[PDB]
Amino acid sequence: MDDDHEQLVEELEAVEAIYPDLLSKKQEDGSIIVVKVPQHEYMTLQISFPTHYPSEEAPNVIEVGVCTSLAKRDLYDTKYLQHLFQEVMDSVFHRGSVCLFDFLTELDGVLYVEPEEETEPVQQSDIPTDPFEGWTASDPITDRGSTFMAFAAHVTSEEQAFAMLDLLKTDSKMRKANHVMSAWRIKQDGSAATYQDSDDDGETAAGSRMLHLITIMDVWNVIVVVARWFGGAHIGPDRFKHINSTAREAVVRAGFDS
Repeated sequence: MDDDHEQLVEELEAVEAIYPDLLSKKQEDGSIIVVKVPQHEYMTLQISFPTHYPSEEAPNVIEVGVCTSLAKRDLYDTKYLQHLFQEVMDSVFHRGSVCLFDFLTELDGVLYVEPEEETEPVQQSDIPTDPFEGWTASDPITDRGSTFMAFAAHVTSEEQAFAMLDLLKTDSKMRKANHVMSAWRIKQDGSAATYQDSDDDGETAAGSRMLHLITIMDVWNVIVVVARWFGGAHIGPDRFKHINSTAREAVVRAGFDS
């Protein structure tokens, strides 16, 4: 009777994070959902969320459905699976867990079907999503097959910019791209001690262009590095647009739009 929705809506976004396509919500936010066996089966679980949701008690297993042939249709029925489903909820009925995480455990054993006993996730990605020291980078964008990306960093006098950019350019992870371009700029807020130098390592046409680019963009005292990578066809629909919004915040934040 306090933040029951927040935790509820959070488990939704959490199960989403773990398994998107696998879960299907009948209702907009929580209330009623249909999850399908994590093995990507065909037996879908119809579950509702009563006024006494996880916090109060637990969700409500309303029904189960399954796409089956005449091979194992005699072994289990929908109402039958519903019975064991319920006895499993009994587990996720008095735990600090909401349901989804703990109940899959029992289902994992009772439903059987065990392929292997190991885990292999996907952690291979060129596109940077992790933070950097001194550096604030978060703008990877997508193009046909290619990937675009930029790293911004607020800086002080020339030593700072020189070192952090030196290092970054000679860094083997940034070294992995097709062509990288960089631009640094230092302008005294209200003084004359300014240090500026050009670049052209990757593509030379981008060197002076990027320089005047940061000039016309109304921005100083901050550095930016752009890199081009090759990936899949479009890498992912959620890659460019969604990160664009996030990236937009970073670039602006690091002092690109003050």
